[PDB]
Amino acid sequence: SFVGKKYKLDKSENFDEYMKELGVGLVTRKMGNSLSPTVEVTLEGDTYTLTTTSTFKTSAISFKLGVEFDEETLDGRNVKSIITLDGNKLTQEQKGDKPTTIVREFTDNELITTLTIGNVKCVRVYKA
Repeated sequence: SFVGKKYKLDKSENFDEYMKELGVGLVTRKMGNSLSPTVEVTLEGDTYTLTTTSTFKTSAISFKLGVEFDEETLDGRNVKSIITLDGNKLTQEQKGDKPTTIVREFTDNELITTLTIGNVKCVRVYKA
C-alpha cells in the first residue's frame, strides 16, 4: 500500500535532540536539522529498500523483513537491526549501545515517523 510512494518531510519535533543523543556531531546535527529529506520504501521479490534522500546523500538500505542485519548509524557505528511489519506500521529496532526504535506509520497519504532513543521521542511527519 505504501511501497513506491514518496514522502517529503513536512514537520519535525525533537530531531536535534534525537541526533544529539545518538552522538551526531555539532555540524552534522545542525545541517541535518534544516534538511527536508524524502522517504520511499520499495520492494523487489523478498527484498525491501528504505531510501531516505537529502540534497547531500542517499541512504538506501535493503533488507528482508524480520531478518536481522548489520546497519551503519548516523553517528558512525555498525549495529544489528531488524525491521518488521504489522499492518501499516513498519518498525525498525537497533541493538547495540545506543538502542533505538524507529516506527514508520503510513496512513496512506502521510508518513508519521516516531524515533525513540533514551528519553527522547522525535516525531517527524512526511507527506506524499
